[PDB]
Amino acid sequence: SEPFYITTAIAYPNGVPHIGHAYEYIATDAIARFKRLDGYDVRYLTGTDVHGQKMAETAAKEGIPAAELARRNSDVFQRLQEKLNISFDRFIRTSDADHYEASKAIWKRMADAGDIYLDAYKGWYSIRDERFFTENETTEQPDGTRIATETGAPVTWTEEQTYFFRLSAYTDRLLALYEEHPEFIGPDARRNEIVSFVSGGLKDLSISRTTFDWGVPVPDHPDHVMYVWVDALTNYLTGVGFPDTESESFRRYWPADLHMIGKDIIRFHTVYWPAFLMSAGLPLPKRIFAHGWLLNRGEKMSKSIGNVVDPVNLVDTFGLDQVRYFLLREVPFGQDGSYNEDAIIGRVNADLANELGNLAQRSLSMVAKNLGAAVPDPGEFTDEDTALLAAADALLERVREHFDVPAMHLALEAIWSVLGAANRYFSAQEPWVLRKSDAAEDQQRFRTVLYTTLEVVRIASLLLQPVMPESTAKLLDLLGQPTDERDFSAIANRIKPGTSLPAPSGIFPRY
Ligand SMILES: Nc1ncnc2c1ncn2[C@@H]1O[C@H](CO)[C@@H](O)[C@H]1O
Ligand code: MET
Ligand SMILES: O=P([O-])(O)O
Repeated sequence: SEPFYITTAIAYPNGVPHIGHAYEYIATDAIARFKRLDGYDVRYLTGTDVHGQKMAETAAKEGIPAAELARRNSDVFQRLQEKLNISFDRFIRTSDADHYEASKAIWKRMADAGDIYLDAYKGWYSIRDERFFTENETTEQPDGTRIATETGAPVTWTEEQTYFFRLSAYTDRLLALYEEHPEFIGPDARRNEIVSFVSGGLKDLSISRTTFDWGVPVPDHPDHVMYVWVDALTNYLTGVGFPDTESESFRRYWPADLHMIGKDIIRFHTVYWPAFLMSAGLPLPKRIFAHGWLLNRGEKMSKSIGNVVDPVNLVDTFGLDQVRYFLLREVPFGQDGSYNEDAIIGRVNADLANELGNLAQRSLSMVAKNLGAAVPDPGEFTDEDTALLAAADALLERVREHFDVPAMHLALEAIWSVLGAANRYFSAQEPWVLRKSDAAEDQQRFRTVLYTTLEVVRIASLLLQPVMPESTAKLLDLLGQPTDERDFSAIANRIKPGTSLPAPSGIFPRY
């Protein structure tokens, strides 16, 4: 059992969670679930990033303390992930006691390494982005305001005596990392952008603040709070037992195999983060993958369904596994994408209700009515039977490779390509004609076709468990699959003839 440590970015709980958050959580959950079913020892971390000016300002506007806003809104984020059936091992919050100790410890490591110094900082700060910008990185608007050119967010002039991390000292070491380990950043286009950014030279990074107290206090300097990002990035270490490096959780899980993030926070994870760990003397994560941005087309409010960007509303309207499948099928993972109401309906009704649902229902109903509610004993397999089964048998290896990218969309496309072949096979064989035939050869052929169909459905159902946990669980129940035989290793074992099957019913209803 090889360890596999996967994480998501921890969101600022400044407002309600939206479709973008849900997109990242489900995508990561699918990989974490896949690895569990593939025989890995998985730890899966997610949570919230509660400190910073952005959070403090939101709290002040609402008229409640920052700690109150942080706790209340984080509860909403956790409840969403529980509703999305996310199999996280820990929901971390940067307000956690062990995270305070971890943050103080990594700061100490970097200071002891000689990479932290006190100097005067002058520059522009984007509160919305929690990010520093130079004078040349800003644009003086015709109305007199100053914004950050890249993001469009308003910037505030800042003059503070802060602590600095020696990022300028790590430029070439970071460049060597990208060259020697190209897998460190994914997809490829994102790595090229990071290489280009670092090649322009790096300046030292301000890592403390003096003008507010909503954050982790700097050890021995209570007048300073840690830059929200240094604090935030350390959560990946806290979730495995840091600063207890001798603990068994830290020994087996660190370094992380995959950091799942969006492309708006790539530089924090691929430039600052590895530099922090180099300074601290800690091994680096194996891979950072930046997924694309998902956005709603048309109006936010729909006359029929309501809030289209609200993940809770989408789940209640279409069903959890319907939403989970749509997000991972509609957009090529890593790329930017868009969606509307009709795109979801079209995907629910065609792919799930008809392609998978109807194929499973038509086959299982013929078993329960015409074959005594038991898996039929097959006869001799024809060239058409074999060609379909071979295509279904080839999936596990294909899908495994897609999940390692990660590219869940291509894994789903490969499965549905086989499901398409299974539907064409079912239609060409005409089992509804064979069941009524008096001839003995046709009655045996009827048994083989149904066995061949049920085996393909079984393989597909086992493979789709990471994407649609509950719907596949029900579909495997109807196929008479034992509870302990549902890992990917069971795909090699053909469905047993004579196995008793429960009364079948539709699992993927039409919208
Ligand atoms: N609209 C969106 N589409 C895709 N990802 C998003 C969106 N909004 C936030 N995220 C992601 O959620 C994570 C936590 O805020 C970040 O990695 C960020 O990239
Ligand atoms: C350590 S990941 C931090 C992510 C950040 N809080 C965001 O919402 O963009
Ligand atoms: O671009 P990659 O990271 O999917 O190969």
